[PDB]
Amino acid sequence: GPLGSDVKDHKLLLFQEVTGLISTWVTSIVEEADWDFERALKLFIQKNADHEIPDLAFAGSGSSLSKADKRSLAVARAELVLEQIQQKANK
Repeated sequence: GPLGSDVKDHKLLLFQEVTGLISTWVTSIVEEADWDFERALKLFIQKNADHEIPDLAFAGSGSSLSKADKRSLAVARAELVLEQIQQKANK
């Protein structure tokens, strides 16, 4: 459809905003999770624990947080959103 690419852009940015990952890993994880926001967050957390997310996958804004602290913040944000998704389902 003529709107499909704008929807895909949005789903990528949804995940990118939560995780703070560069677009390269946003594409990789979102596509592997078949474009599902919740599954992509879970997949990011699993890949992170398995040492499959390089330091350079974490976006920056100047050189500021270390790569280790960017990683911890990204995981924490993804885990909080997953909790919010579960809490919204329960209501």
